[PDB]
Amino acid sequence: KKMSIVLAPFSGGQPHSGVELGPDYLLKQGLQQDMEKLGWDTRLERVFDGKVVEARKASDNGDRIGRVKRPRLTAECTEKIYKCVRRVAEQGRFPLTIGGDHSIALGTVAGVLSVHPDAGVIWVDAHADINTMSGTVSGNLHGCPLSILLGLDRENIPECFSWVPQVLKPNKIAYIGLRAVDDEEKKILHDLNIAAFSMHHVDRYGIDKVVSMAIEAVSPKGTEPVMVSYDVDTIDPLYVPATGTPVRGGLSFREALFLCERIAECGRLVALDVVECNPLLNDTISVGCAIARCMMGETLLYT
Amino acid sequence: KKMSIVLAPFSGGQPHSGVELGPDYLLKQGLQQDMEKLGWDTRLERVFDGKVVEARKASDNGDRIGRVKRPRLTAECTEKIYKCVRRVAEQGRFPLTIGGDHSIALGTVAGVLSVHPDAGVIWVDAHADINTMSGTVSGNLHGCPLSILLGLDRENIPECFSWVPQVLKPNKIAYIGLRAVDDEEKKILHDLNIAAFSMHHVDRYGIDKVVSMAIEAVSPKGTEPVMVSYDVDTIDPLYVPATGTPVRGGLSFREALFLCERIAECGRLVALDVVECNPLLNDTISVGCAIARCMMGETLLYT
Amino acid sequence: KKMSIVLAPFSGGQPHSGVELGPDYLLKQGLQQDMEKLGWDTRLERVFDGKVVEARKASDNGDRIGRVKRPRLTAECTEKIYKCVRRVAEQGRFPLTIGGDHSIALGTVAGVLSVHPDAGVIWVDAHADINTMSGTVSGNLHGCPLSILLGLDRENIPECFSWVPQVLKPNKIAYIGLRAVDDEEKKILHDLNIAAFSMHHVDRYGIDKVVSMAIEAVSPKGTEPVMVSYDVDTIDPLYVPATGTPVRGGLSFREALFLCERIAECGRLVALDVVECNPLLNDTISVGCAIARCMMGETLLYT
Ligand SMILES: N[C@@](CCCC[B-](O)(O)O)(C(=O)O)C1CCN(Cc2ccc(Cl)c(Cl)c2)CC1
Ligand SMILES: N[C@@](CCCC[B-](O)(O)O)(C(=O)O)C1CCN(Cc2ccc(Cl)c(Cl)c2)CC1
Ligand SMILES: N[C@@](CCCC[B-](O)(O)O)(C(=O)O)C1CCN(Cc2ccc(Cl)c(Cl)c2)CC1
Ligand SMILES: [Mn+2]
Ligand SMILES: [Mn+2]
Ligand SMILES: [Mn+2]
Ligand SMILES: [Mn+2]
Ligand SMILES: [Mn+2]
Ligand SMILES: [Mn+2]
Repeated sequence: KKMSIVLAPFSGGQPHSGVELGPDYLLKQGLQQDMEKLGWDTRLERVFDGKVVEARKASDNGDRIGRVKRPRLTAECTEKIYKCVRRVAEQGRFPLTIGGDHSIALGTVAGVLSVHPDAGVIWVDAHADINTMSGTVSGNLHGCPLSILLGLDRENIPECFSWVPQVLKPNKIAYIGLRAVDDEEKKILHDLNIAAFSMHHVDRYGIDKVVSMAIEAVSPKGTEPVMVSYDVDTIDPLYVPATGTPVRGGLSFREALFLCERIAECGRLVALDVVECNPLLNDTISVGCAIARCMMGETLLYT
Repeated sequence: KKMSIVLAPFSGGQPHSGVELGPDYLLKQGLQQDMEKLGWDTRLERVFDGKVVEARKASDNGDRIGRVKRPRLTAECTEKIYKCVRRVAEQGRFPLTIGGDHSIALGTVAGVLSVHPDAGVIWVDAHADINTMSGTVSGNLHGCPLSILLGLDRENIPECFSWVPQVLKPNKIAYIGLRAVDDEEKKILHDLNIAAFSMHHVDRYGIDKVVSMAIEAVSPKGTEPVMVSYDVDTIDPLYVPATGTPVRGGLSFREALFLCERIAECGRLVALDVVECNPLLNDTISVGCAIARCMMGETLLYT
Repeated sequence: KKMSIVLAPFSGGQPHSGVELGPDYLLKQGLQQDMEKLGWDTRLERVFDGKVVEARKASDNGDRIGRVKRPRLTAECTEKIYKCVRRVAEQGRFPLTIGGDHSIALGTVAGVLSVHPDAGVIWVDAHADINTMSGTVSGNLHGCPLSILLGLDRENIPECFSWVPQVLKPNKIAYIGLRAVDDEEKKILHDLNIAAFSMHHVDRYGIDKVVSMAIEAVSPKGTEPVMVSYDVDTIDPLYVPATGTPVRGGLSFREALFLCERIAECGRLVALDVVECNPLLNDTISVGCAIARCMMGETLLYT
């Protein structure tokens, strides 16, 4: 029962600074102490210095390819995260990665699935994060990691991302909480038959049924390891106001944590990302910590 | 696939001014552009000038019969709306009427059912809007349109409302979202066996079951056209603060739009009212637009 | 159909003053008038003077046994409440007790079950209120009444509580709404197999199923009288901000009142506490009144 808390203070996936402060804020909130109380032997893993990285992010406007912003810096930092997370998983430790914007998932998902090839990925997000290189409008790479992970628009992915192993398949990723999906993304999810449970489905079936369906969708044998990549903007701005891309109307605070409890309950969680905490906009950070505690086993009654 | 956006800037059904600004605010928010994007060939229909009408509303205190306020002005303006909506439906266009207080529904429901006799009416509201002429306490006619439409308290309805066709029957109207029903209204709903799904039923069965039951209640053959008259005060003041008669605790923003999606889904929507937007109290107007988009086919994933 | 509104202005169960103002605030809000409208012949019962009691509470810091605060004052005041509530029930009247912090339930539960031995108790609360004398950390007795009622940690309950009849058994108490349960309390609920429906269960099954399961848990014959002790902090601080121990994320305003309607519906409610209203922190007091009205029969539609 060992855990590595992977610190990924990266902001180059989106315009706003402050999200790179995520990891330190979560840790100051007592994240590591929380995990130890739940019985986890923890250690911290520093992938890079957030301030040095932020310096290059803020300065280097020339880091563009087409509409895509910072593909070089992002490719470098996410390869670092990949190597770290992969080693953690090979060591037999649980990789709990704290972001940082969601572009870091390019490294975390690649890292985990390289060790666990049949791992399912549950993407908890208001967004699909699957815009292609030529398809993206904002050019913000935190809205693109799944397209790169899936190898979509192959001929337009820059050489600096050549390091990304092709280990994720469309039938191994399930969305929960979608409500701001771009037109291009809509077509992609449809064409690729990706399991997508939007807010419509949560409203229609309830969060318990949705989580069950999401788990089943990425675990046919019912035995597969499961990874969750958790964007805090899935949770309605009423609870998560300090996040870069707030969307209504999202998960309640209750649904957001219940989701974690159902996942913890299934006992097959192998890795977790908690991303897009931007402290410069207590609630957002305490929600991040709460997600961690519930995911890693904290319950309301005796266990 | 043609639509007429019927502008009904009327405020004479209730004391507060500002609700007559509804139509222009929704249009400035981009309502017409939204409908065109969804594939609708649209055009605007101006029934009357809201400023001229508001002038007579604010001045003419003598327009009273008993406790009922502005029965003459209301009867005149709603007859205009009736003739417009009826012609739109006869032209084979979808009447999307923007209010304006809910007294305009006297014209919209009469207009639609005169063309579609077997159309069901789903009344989304915190209130029953079915107080009679002699029964009303406030005397505000936006809380009375269904009594007139149903022909209740026949001997006490003023001659100026003689134009109203008797086309609505009690078994063709279903409420969703009730939580502030007057004692007299309670008795009426009971005595007439009107399908009424209060917040209790939403809490008990969930919004999906409630919407299903409401649709079934007004469509026995499962083939009948369906009209929705949507009062924005059904939605909890937390989401719709700028409305004349706010009531707790109502539909969530999510339930309010999910309702629209289920209706759009059934494919039998023939007309829609969006009423009681009072901008003088972004959320309320954007909610009004959102209701329209979801009702007319906008989905979270690919369609 | 007779009711006694038992006024229990007690604050000695917790540090904060103001909760003793509960009863008067609820009454000024029109609590008694509300009950009369619902058909109840009401009368007020003053157990003690809240100002005189508050005077001794604020002054007497020496009233401690170990970590437990004010065991003497609490034992005295709750014995008074016990004798009052017991007499009310023997008179054949409905005891509706307004607090006051939740330590008053030591008197109300004892009073009711002494007259109705097979009565079930539904404890609506964010907390378990079952910390023992030696187990409590805060030493606040409003978090301890159920341990005393159940006779737990027998050898450490002060002599001043010797008056408490042992009438409550573990299989006759059901929780609804738990989300802040101490580690010691968790073990107790588990060891004693007490029916506990946390926010997890509300999230998982919905409030209707939870209330049904709670009623069944304390009423095997399906005939037993039912008592509800309602802590207003069960309701999310968004609706109940003026309460001493606010916890997220709790019941919605809708769930909180729906709960009351289901209970009223079963027709076996024999007594009700409404506690922990602390006006010095309109919403909180109006919620208290609303709980009362819904519990005692108020419905959204005709009845
Ligand atoms: N996809 C985005 C954001 C990417 C989010 C990255 B994440 O915060 O890590 O999930 C990107 O920058 O690529 C934008 C693109 C433009 N849309 C516009 C929009 C607004 C409202 C609605 Cl309902 C819809 Cl369907 C679309 C918002 C997300
Ligand atoms: N019916 C009303 C409002 C009519 C609303 C028109 B609508 O905004 O278009 O739906 C009218 O003016 O005729 C009043 C009458 C007095 N009641 C008092 C009341 C307050 C709280 C509760 Cl829980 C209940 Cl049951 C009743 C409010 C609505
Ligand atoms: N049990 C309490 C409060 C008793 C409430 C009395 B009531 O307001 O009448 O229900 C007492 O003073 O005895 C405290 C003890 C310390 N816990 C700490 C805590 C905080 C958050 C969580 Cl999630 C958990 Cl599990 C525990 C809070 C309640
Ligand atoms: Mn994301
Ligand atoms: Mn997102
Ligand atoms: Mn209305
Ligand atoms: Mn209304
Ligand atoms: Mn309590
Ligand atoms: Mn409590």
